[PDB]
Amino acid sequence: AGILEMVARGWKYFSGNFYYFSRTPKTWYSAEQFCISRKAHLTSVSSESEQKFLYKAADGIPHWIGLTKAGSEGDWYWVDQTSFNKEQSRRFWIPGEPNNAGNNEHCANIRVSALKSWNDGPCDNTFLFICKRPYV
Amino acid sequence: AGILEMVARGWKYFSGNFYYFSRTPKTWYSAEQFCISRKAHLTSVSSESEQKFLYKAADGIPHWIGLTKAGSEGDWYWVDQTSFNKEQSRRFWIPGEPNNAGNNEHCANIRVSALKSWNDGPCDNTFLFICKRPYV
Amino acid sequence: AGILEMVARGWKYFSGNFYYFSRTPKTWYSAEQFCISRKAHLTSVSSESEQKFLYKAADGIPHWIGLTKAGSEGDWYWVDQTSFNKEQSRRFWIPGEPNNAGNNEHCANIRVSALKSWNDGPCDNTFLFICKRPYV
Ligand SMILES: OC[C@H]1O[C@@H](O)[C@H](O)[C@@H](O)[C@@H]1O
Ligand SMILES: OC[C@H]1O[C@@H](O)[C@H](O)[C@@H](O)[C@@H]1O
Ligand SMILES: OC[C@H]1O[C@@H](O)[C@H](O)[C@@H](O)[C@@H]1O
Ligand SMILES: [Ca+2]
Ligand SMILES: [Ca+2]
Ligand SMILES: [Ca+2]
Repeated sequence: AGILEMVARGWKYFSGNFYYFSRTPKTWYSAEQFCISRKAHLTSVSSESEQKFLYKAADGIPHWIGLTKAGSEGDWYWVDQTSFNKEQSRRFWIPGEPNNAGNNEHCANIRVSALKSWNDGPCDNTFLFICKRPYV
Repeated sequence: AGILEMVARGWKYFSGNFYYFSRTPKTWYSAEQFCISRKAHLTSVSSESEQKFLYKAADGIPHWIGLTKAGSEGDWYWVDQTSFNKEQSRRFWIPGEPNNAGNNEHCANIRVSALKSWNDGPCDNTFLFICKRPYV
Repeated sequence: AGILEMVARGWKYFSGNFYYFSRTPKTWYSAEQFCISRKAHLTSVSSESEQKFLYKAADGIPHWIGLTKAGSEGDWYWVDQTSFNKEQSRRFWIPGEPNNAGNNEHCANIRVSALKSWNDGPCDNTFLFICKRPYV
């Protein structure tokens, strides 16, 4: 269905995508499994515009997003398979991040309500999360 | 008011009805009293289409619906007074349900995010709940 | 942006204003600081119509509104700077209120889901809150 139908089912809408901001917290993988069941994936962030929408909408509560490493010693990528713009990302990480604390932080969340808000954390940490699916 | 006004007050909309998914948990009766104050009743489920909308929207959190027995030794009915389709219902109960545990389970909730998701429980159990009112 | 865009970002809409009903509780000042960051202020209540919308939408959970005293021994005013109609207000206070308990209740909240629902409380009490911003 369309914008009205999705918005009237609880989805947010912004720049050609719908977003589901979860009620309850999950691990990164359990979140992604839930998003898949809603025909979605944990959100990518493919513009500063989208970053601004998302950090504002997350209300200062940490939220898992769809950035994860390709294995525990791998490079970051978006689980929805859109291209990961490394250089753009420096504008979105909290100062000092990603810092791979304990060598065990392989997923990312929007930690605070700021443009510089991404932190890497243990994927088994439980947070609210953001699903994204395209407006088609 | 209309769809936009109801959606912009927090109501969901689907197939000619509005739905209010509660913030906080109540007993079955306290939920129904709240729904009445919002010109609604605890939701009926009168199609597989509606069941699908509701279990999806309930996000895997148990939610009271408007099915209750006519007294503690009575037959199931919908509190909004729409006809209860016994045979259709077998498609919506969790396997084993209704099981009338302790002979004291006289109200029903959508317990999980599946098509087979209804469980009978004690009406004094406190859960989130779903109000329904027609789009007129 | 317009009604659809605001509603699709979580804002409620009623009689020419948008409203943000918070996820988490804050002190009165921390709430107001958050509302300002969302181009809003803690809500004023400038009609019985608006009072009805707000108490209904607050779902029986106490919510901070934008009424505060001009200093701890001052008169009530709306932080968004709309005129405070003293005489109208008597229709909206809970019976007995405002009672300035402990001589330390200098902010107001909608405490219950009724037309007579405002209570003065300590501004350092933590409640959910309501931001308002005009539809322009
Ligand atoms: O909460 C303590 C935090 O320290 C930060 O600087 C790290 O980057 C986080 O991953 C860690 O959670
Ligand atoms: O949580 C224990 C549960 O056992 C189930 O099989 C019953 O049908 C429920 O009513 C009960 O709550
Ligand atoms: O909860 C106890 C309450 O007593 C009321 O009558 C006061 O007006 C409140 O400000 C106070 O919180
Ligand atoms: Ca980190
Ligand atoms: Ca049962
Ligand atoms: Ca008081």
